[PDB]
Amino acid sequence: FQSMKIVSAEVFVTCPGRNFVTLKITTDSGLTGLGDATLNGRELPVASYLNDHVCPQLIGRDAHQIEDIWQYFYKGAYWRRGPVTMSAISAVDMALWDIKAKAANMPLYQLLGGASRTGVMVYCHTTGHSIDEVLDDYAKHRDQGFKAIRVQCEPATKGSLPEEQLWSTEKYLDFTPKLFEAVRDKFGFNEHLLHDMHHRLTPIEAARFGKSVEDYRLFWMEDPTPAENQACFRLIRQHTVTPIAVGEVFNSIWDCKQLIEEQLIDYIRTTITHAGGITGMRRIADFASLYQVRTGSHGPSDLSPICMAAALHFDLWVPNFGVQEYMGYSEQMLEVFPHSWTFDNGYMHPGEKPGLGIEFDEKLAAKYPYDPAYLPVARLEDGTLWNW
Amino acid sequence: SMKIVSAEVFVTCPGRNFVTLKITTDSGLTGLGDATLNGRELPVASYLNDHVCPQLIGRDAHQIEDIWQYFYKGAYWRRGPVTMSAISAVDMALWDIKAKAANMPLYQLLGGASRTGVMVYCHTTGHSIDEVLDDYAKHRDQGFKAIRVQCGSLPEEQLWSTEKYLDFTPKLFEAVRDKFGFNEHLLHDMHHRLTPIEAARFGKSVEDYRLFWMEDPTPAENQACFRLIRQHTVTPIAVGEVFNSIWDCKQLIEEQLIDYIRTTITHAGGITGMRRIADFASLYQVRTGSHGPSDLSPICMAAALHFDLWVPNFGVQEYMGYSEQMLEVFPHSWTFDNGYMHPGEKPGLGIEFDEKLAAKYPYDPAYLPVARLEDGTLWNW
Amino acid sequence: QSMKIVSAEVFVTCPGRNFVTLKITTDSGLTGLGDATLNGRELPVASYLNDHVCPQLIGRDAHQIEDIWQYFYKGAYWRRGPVTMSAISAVDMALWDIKAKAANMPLYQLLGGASRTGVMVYCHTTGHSIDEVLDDYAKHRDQGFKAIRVQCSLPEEQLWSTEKYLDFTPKLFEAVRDKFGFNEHLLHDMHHRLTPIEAARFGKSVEDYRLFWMEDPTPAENQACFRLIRQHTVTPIAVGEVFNSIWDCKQLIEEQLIDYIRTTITHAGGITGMRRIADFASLYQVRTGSHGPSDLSPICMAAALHFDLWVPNFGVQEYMGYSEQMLEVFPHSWTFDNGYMHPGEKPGLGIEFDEKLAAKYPYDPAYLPVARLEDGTLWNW
Amino acid sequence: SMKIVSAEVFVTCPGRNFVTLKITTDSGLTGLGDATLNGRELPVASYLNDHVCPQLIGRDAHQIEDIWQYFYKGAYWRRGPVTMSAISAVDMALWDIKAKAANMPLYQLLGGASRTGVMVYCHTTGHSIDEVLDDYAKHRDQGFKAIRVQCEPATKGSLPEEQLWSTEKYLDFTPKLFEAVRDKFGFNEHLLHDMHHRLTPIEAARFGKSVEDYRLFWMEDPTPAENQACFRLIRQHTVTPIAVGEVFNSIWDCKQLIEEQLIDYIRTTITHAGGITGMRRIADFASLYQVRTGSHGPSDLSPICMAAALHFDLWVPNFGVQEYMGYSEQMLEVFPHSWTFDNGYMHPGEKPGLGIEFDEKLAAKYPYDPAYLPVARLEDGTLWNW
Amino acid sequence: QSMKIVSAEVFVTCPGRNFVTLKITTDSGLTGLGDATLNGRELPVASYLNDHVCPQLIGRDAHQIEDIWQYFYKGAYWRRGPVTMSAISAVDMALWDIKAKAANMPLYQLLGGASRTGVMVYCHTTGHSIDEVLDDYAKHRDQGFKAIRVQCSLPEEQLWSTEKYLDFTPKLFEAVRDKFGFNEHLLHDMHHRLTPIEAARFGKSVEDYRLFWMEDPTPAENQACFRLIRQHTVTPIAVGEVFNSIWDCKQLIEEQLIDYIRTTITHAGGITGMRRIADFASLYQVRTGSHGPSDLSPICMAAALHFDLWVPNFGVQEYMGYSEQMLEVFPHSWTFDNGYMHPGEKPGLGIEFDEKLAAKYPYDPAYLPVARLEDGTLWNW
Ligand SMILES: [Cl-]
Ligand SMILES: [Cl-]
Ligand SMILES: [Cl-]
Ligand SMILES: [Mg+2]
Ligand SMILES: [Mg+2]
Ligand SMILES: [Mg+2]
Ligand SMILES: [Mg+2]
Ligand SMILES: [Mg+2]
Repeated sequence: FQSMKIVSAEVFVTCPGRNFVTLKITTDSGLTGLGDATLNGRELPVASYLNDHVCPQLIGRDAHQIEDIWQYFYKGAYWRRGPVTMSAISAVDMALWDIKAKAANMPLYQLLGGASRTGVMVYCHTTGHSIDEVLDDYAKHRDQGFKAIRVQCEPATKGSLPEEQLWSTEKYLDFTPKLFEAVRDKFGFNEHLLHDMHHRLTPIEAARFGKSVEDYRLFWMEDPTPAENQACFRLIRQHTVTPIAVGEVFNSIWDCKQLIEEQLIDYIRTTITHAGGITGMRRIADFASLYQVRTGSHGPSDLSPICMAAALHFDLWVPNFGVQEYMGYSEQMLEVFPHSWTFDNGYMHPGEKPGLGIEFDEKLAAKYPYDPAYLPVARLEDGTLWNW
Repeated sequence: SMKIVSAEVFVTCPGRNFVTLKITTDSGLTGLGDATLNGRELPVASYLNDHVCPQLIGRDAHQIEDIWQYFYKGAYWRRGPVTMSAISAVDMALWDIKAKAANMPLYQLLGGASRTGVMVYCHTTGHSIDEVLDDYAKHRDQGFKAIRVQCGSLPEEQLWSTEKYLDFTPKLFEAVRDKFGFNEHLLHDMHHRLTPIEAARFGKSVEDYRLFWMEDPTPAENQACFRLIRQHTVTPIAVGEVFNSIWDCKQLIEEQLIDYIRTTITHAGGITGMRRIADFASLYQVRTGSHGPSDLSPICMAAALHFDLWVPNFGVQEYMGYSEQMLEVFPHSWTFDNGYMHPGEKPGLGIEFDEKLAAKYPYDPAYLPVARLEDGTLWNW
Repeated sequence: QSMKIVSAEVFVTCPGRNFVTLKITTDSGLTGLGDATLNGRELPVASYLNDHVCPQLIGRDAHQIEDIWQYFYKGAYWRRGPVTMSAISAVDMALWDIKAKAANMPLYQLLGGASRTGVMVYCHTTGHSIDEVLDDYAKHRDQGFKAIRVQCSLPEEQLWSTEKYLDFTPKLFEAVRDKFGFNEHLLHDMHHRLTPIEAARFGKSVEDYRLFWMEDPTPAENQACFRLIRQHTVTPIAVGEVFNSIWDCKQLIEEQLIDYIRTTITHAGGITGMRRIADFASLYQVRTGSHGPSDLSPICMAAALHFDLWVPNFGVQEYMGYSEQMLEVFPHSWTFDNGYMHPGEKPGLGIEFDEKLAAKYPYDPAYLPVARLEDGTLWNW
Repeated sequence: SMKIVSAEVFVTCPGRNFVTLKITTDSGLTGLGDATLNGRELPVASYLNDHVCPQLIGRDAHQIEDIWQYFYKGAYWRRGPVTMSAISAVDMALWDIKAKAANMPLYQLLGGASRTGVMVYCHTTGHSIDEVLDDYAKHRDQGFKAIRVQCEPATKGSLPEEQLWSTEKYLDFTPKLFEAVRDKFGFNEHLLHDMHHRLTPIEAARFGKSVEDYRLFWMEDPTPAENQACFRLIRQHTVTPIAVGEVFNSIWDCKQLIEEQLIDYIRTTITHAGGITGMRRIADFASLYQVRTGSHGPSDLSPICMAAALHFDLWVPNFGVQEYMGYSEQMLEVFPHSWTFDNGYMHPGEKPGLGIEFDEKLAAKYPYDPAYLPVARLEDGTLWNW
Repeated sequence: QSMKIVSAEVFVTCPGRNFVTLKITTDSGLTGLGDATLNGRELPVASYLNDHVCPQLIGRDAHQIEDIWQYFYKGAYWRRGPVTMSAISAVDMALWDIKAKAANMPLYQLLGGASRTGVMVYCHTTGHSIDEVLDDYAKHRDQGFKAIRVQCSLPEEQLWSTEKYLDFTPKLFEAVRDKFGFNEHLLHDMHHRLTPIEAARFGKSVEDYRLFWMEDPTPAENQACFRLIRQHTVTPIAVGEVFNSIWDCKQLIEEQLIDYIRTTITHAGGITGMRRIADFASLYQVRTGSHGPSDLSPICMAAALHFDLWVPNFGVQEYMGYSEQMLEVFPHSWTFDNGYMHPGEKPGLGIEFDEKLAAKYPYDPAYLPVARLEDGTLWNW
């Protein structure tokens, strides 16, 4: 309210179905803020970054100074950005905005400039090992009122060893376009059809693929090629009108500045938890808007419901909103995070609970100890370690 | 939630012309915004009164973003000085309301303080070197850490000569540094008078005196015109007081042709727009240098100080200042001490408007001067 | 030899919709008219003229068109924008009216004389179904139109959906070309609704039907946004009704991203500004296709037809048409024969303004619609 | 095919914190790797201990490249300081092992010696011109051919020290310093200077112009480089050479700086920028543009990194210089070394592998002790770059 | 610890065609071989080694591979080129042979170890008609080949016609994909015959058949000549068999104009040079596809397979094959199983050179063909 100094900043590691890492900031006034810090397959280094280094440095600080605190840790780290660093910084930022919206006694989205929309369009996944199988999952999710659907013919598998998947580009190219003809043939052009390419193709391959699918008018093709070299998207963009989305693996505006300003992409999928929190995400979204690039935040189960809360708040205000991904959470996971958001015929809403409108049931959570789970790696026929 | 019950515009001339917007919610909350456009005040009065204000009535005062977008895109004819002065008034006033509603000084809503105080600069007047040196001492004595050094119904017409300016103006700075050393930041306004290669020369000619910035070197409708300056001098460059949009300066920033962006709350889209401008500028290590003359109302000054306190890439804040007469009309809460200002801690912007004191000053026309060269050529003032 | 301006007055009338007219009178009794209409923001321009520009016009030599344009363009300090430029254009238009009268010539003669024998215009087509559009198309063809554009209180809010537009609209053109063949020019307005890669797709999807142009594909404040469209389709692009300046379109043109520039006399700086725009466009083989809706007054249409008859790189002229009522307030002298118009041979613009009929209809507030997406996102209308 | 049986992480603080990785093959071959990330050590210990090390067990230690790729790409979340510090530890450790297997000092495996020694530079300091001049004198006497002039930064404690910064004062004073140094000692030694990320580009442009007469070997870290285009303004206004990259973890951090020829020295390191595998690719790329290596070498990189760097330095064609801030003897006891120093030049030695040891028993006498780099703030409290 | 070179000898033999081999021997008796073969210009390389490089190798520490490479690369003063680089590559190859032996490892181990389990190779197809090609294709498939390349005294002169090639060749691929489906990788060599817009057309004309690559579309001395191809087709491009340096392909790669770089150990600077080429290529997602004809000696193929097994960005390896006769002179240790090869686990390159069998076949002059167009214009073969 007046000057809320931080009395404690605590890290919680729990596995209610999968691993989540959580930060809790408490002020002297007793206000609490929650932040997700989950980094899938590499959760603990982030727990450490916070527990051992950042949290002790939060104590005594005026929680009102979100920006100074962000700068302090972003630059003060000396070694800048990266996934572990930014997961930490984001967790803090998220928690501080929670607190601030509470101090203000409003739902966060009000603080960002209010609602730009009445609801947040979300999209879901279809899983099947044949055309017929997918066609059904689609039918199913349609009926549940989803207006956007991701077609593909828990990723982080328990077991301290990453599972190794064989991959062939040639086959994927020849078949996948068939997958979409089918979905359009059967269901018409009524829902938004999304597709994730999982970083598997070289640029000229991703170019051919995009062309190969223009007839089916995808809402987007995602993560066409590894994007560490942002110029690699140029070849795709000059050869196809299939929209491009990328960015779930990005942790900073520096990862995507060139992709945006060269207009190489249509949707930016950076997330509150990995790309610098509310503070970072606002800057990314606003930058994107200059180039008519829209938001399409990554939303799998490996970002905690805390992140989902913050994302929905962000999504209701942000002018250049595109879509919000909504893989699900098991009931088991949701129980650990009492929420207050709503889902209604394809659209979500963060609700009107002050702050993020989210909770963390520590006692429940403290009953699921951390349990090692890792994302798969991909190799080619010949063993070449590839992009998963 | 709060519906807008009334949106009223006030024109007053407490020593100079000011146009003010007052928004009132069904809950009692009021928000103030500046709409002052020097020399073209009344077209903004009309833009609000006759057009925007009526369409504000009944709306949720919480939907700042939707409202900005509604009037920015909804106008169909986009941006411009009159349009953006109107949109910014509204925006400034809704953030006053939002932060009152949240019971916080605005800067708290922007992300909190990044600094303890806001460095400001003032103007030193003179008709000779010795006069300027005097006003300079006078201002350093008042605690200023930054000092800017310069030697009716019808606009005054002023005669301009570039060649004389080029030949003389550098001796002025030499004088100032000779007497006062290099302790204060030395700023200078070029008032759009030079072509790019002239500005290049000027910049080079003042490199020894390490200026904080040279401002408004050449008109910037063609943003590429700053390329020649930038490739020839390491004298820092500031620009933007006349801009009303990110679109006015995106190329200047992204090509790194400027060091300070001088856009303001009242003319460049309010808190909402200025945030986006400043954040974009930061990617390129461009800092804020907001324009702050007497022809932007204390209401703008209130918001600017709130903004300046949070904004990470803050550079400096201009403070021309106000007469006591002007201020009386705008009861204010900001503080000043030893060359630094602070917005204060009052909820909202921390500013008020004396509607009946204002009522005593009807609008009195005044116009910026135009410049002409020797041969009469209409030039840049 | 010297035509001092004795008066410059602003009239606002609503003979079926709103119009703002400027009247300049010299000491010799010569009068010139200028349109100042800005749809849905009419009164701020009224003010810009009435309160600020007009009194500064008094005493001036109406012969100095260029000096006046520059005086108000730069003298304003806050440069360009829709309200500013509507005012400056009103003046410029009326000053050329006066100059052509003083020369005892129709204005096109002052511009360099006729480059064509008549000005090809185009019209719109009403229809809520492929079937109803095909009817209006047939009708307009019978009226001799050689070029046809196909489309299927408080601001009305309209629900927009890009995906539907993408899927349906190509069928409308297949229809029209199936029934009517490739005899007329098929124009189409996209109304700023698509993102750039969306517009790229659209343009590609309509290549078979060989459109005269697709217009306003995407908001163009970021002029580079047109690059993605232009590299993906050979469907010609037209833009610019919402522009007030060469600065709004210089990149679009110099990067050869557009085929037609649609800026108008009333909004883009008058005859003086339009000339510079057209000439610049021509270097890059961009042709004119000026915006001509009902919300630009018959004074503009007269100004436009003179401009159109002369300008070498002429492409086409829009003609939404006027109601018998509106036309009344503006006695006119142009002609229309078999798809082609002509300004006539009367001195000046060849246009009148019936002030007493005008004073019969008072200003009546009317505002353009806004667009929203399904989720309520404020969009481009 | 010598499989990995253990991959152990140690955290010791013999004067300051180090993190060390030890890999052991089934044949008993061991490899050491540095993983120290100053002020953020423990997330790297965890990245290894908790995630990477268990996934190394049973793999063939010969497959340096598959392993590099496996963790680089396999992480899904690519690069960054913690990630690359972990990956680098394992890489230089695998190269240690490979050179041992080859029964050769590592430089031989990289392509052999390109020079007879490795020119290093030391730090000079003082709070007055006169004092710096003194320290300079000393270092020339010790035989340093290159000297860094300015006028243990990570301070033990809970909270980062906060330092007041003024750019204006720095611009006006600092050239006088170099003048004095040149006036007194002539132009016989290479004169270096670190700018510590403090300046904006146009400011750095001016500074660089302002010191041209003193012909600096380089001016380092002029302005934050997250936006690499920020170096264009500097490079077009001054002929003072530019070094940067101690804070980089990847080729992606510097590829634009190098290919637009905005820098003369790349300062990436074995521990932070991807190990031997990563640094080779970085050095080779830079050579195309006539950019040379200027490896960062403070005390906060372990003597294991120094051993690897000297091996790398002896081979790499485009070698520029090697920083050698130095190690207290307490530090060195824990890492029994075999490199040599002789008149401003160093040499990795001829011991197989890296030629470096880690005395686990001694390391165990010194437990992790929190210490953090300072932050900078301006007069008004603005959080700046330190 | 120190391996002085005691001897470095050059052998020229024609066991079915010409080969030039270099043998380096150390004071410890370790020997390393290197290929120096340059097809049709074999003897100038023999000389470069024999007369100039080899005596300068004597007395030197064979451990200093990098210093030696640099000494001859820059020391030559006249830098790179086919003859120069064949010589430098011969040396480099043989020096790494020696180093891996001294390390008692197969060389791939020195490079960073295996990145794959085997090296995918591809083969050619003989046929004077669509029908005969389809047969050889079937054959090679049965041999387990996973990737197949389809083609239909004094230098022999060959008549070339681009227009015919353009019209026919797409049918060859339709055939192959009609009969055999999309199971194998279809490669194709264009042999430098087309201009860039011709190659653009060709690539487009074959998109349906999804080639693994089209190779050598146009002479590439002007690397920008590849831009027109790359903007017009998504058919992957391979190039580089004729390159001797990174300088020959740096632009092709950095502008992302190619998908495979085909430089070889023997011609492009040895292991040392190829490593730098591959690593550079990888930044841009360019993969290796090294040229492997009979005119590169089994020493090269052994060098290549080691390189291929390690290099992360491996794409494919050509294997024209060797005659039982040639293979004789070069006892080898690599394997080939089911479309994939492997260098083996022998220390060094794993290759021998039967000197006494070699001295049985003397040099026999053989020269590549030249191409001429109809009118006799000397063209690219
Ligand atoms: Cl990281
Ligand atoms: Cl305006
Ligand atoms: Cl040669
Ligand atoms: Mg994905
Ligand atoms: Mg100024
Ligand atoms: Mg239109
Ligand atoms: Mg440094
Ligand atoms: Mg070939």
